[PDB]
Amino acid sequence: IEFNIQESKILKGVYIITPNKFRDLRGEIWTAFTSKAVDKLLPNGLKFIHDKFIHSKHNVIRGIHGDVKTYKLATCVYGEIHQVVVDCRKDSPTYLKYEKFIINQDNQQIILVPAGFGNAHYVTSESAVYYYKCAYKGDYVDAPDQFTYAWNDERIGIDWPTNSPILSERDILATKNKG
Amino acid sequence: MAIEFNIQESKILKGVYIITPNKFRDLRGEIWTAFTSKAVDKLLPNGLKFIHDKFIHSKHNVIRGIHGDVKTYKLATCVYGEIHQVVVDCRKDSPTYLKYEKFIINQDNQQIILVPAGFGNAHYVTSESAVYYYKCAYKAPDQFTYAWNDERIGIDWPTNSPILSERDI
Repeated sequence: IEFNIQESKILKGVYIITPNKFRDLRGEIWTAFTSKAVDKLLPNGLKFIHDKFIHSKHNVIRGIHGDVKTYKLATCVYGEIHQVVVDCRKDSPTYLKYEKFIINQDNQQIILVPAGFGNAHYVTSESAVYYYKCAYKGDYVDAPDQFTYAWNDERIGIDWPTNSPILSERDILATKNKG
Repeated sequence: MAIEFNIQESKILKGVYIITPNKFRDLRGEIWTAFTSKAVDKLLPNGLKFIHDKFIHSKHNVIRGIHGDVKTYKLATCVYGEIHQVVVDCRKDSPTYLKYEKFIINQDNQQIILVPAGFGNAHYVTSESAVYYYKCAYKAPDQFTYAWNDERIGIDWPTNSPILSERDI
């Protein structure tokens, strides 16, 4: 069990973690997280405590969501996504800058998204399974200072692979009408 | 979104838990929480916690298992596709030694199985492919490995001809 752990080339506090994978013609086995290797990247005394899955169809966007206290660890365990992190810390020299990562079975990057960042992803495959872990102090009251930004917010200007994503459930009616 | 778990102890194998999350589904897909430390680490003994997350992506007709040891607790489910998941009591002193329980796990039956120390773990892929997710807790090869079709256990698998090695595929 090995991880390559690198800090982002552009957004301070973001980490890019790559596991070793064991592959043969039957499939592949890999470790996405150990406490020993990855909880150490959090603020003192904090640990990841939740594991969540989002399965979405082709062309769906999720995000942009964040707050000032939740750390996330995100990857794609089936299919392909474009994963986006946005620095939403007002004092930061990279405020409203973003980084995008194309994540799939041959590019198994796992992104540590710090508190104060927005999180989003877009599905390029037929469907994708998004996996993310969460860490935060305070288990009883929902986060203050939560924010949601539009996928195509003009201040951020994210380069997504389409101009016509599915956002709302109402948007999917136009798509894939069976003949 | 509410995060809830139905947590049922097995009536067949003492120590096994069958955990079902709430799930939110719509035309775009599904969202659900597989684990929280607060709700699920509490099921382990003496403050032990899950500390590792692993994924196994396997093609149709592949079988994995039967593997276990006397120290490791596991929490297992299928997050893409469909599996038959099997747990076997491999504690020699147990009144249910070599008994098993099987679960068909898919998006409509999102059971999550807590496999205690001393149990064997196995699964079989019925779909085109499947992504298996499991967490591990503990304070080398697996201490024990049994054949998928071990006659003492007698598991009713949905095929007589699974893929067992790379040669077979």
